[PDB]
Amino acid sequence: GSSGSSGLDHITVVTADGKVALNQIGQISMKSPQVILVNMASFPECTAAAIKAIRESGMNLNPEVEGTLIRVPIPKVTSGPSSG
Repeated sequence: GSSGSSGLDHITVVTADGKVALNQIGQISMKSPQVILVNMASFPECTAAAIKAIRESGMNLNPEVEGTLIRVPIPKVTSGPSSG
């Protein structure tokens, strides 16, 4: 959870009957140089939810999930064919 780092801390996760930021149901903590960790020890039941948001965040990313620590690997520079 840092200023201008990864569009997740702002992302929202759909909960039971409510909405919240990814930096609410879990704690964002950058582990690797391109992997965002999200501890859901506070919401191990809303783990999937988070993962969803990510996927449902106009981001064709593949979020991981380990026990209660979600992993979000960062892609490489230049996304597919870009030139317009």
